[PDB]
Amino acid sequence: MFYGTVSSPDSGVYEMKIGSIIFQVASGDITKEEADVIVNSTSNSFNLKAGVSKAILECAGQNVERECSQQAQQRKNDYIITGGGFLRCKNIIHVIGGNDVKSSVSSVLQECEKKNYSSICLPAIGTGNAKQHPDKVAEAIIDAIEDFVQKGSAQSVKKVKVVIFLPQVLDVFYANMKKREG
Ligand SMILES: Cc1cc(Nc2ccc(O)cc2)n2ncnc2n1
Ligand SMILES: [Cl-]
Ligand SMILES: [Cl-]
Repeated sequence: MFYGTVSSPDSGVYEMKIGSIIFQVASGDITKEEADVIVNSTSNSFNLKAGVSKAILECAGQNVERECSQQAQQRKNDYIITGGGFLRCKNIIHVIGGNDVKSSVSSVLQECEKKNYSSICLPAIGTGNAKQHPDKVAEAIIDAIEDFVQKGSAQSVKKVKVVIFLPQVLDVFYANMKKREG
């Protein structure tokens, strides 16, 4: 009803259509990517500096770190939106790695529509310090995008890319795409 065909547009990159959205996966360093939004997978205090969160906060810079701690003390947040700092993006959305991954991705998609953004890049949310299982994380990410498409909510959002630290986790995402393809 929604899924296109899995193919490889460049070496190590795999893509398929989900409704109107191009969904892509690749292994690499997320801090070198360009997108309207980059997603950080962090702790409930928004000040973790381990694994992918270390790279994102170090590259983004101290003003973004400052933004995070200030919003954390203002209220209880399920996620926080900051500037991009020295990353190549318009905003960073910082989600909690231990939270429900489908819910976190659904929130990212809705916030990107609110800003009329077209591109998103995210890590394998929850597979770092939170130690959620890669198979469940892949299923949750793709389920969130399917639901967003099914509800007719995709308007500005055109491209969602997962850039993944470990090649072994990329294999799990590829297998999930092949399970779903038309
Ligand atoms: C050991 C390790 C390293 C690393 N990131 C990285 C650092 C330096 C490079 O040159 C390449 C990748 N990450 N990210 C998440 N967990 C990690 N664990
Ligand atoms: Cl995590
Ligand atoms: Cl990752």
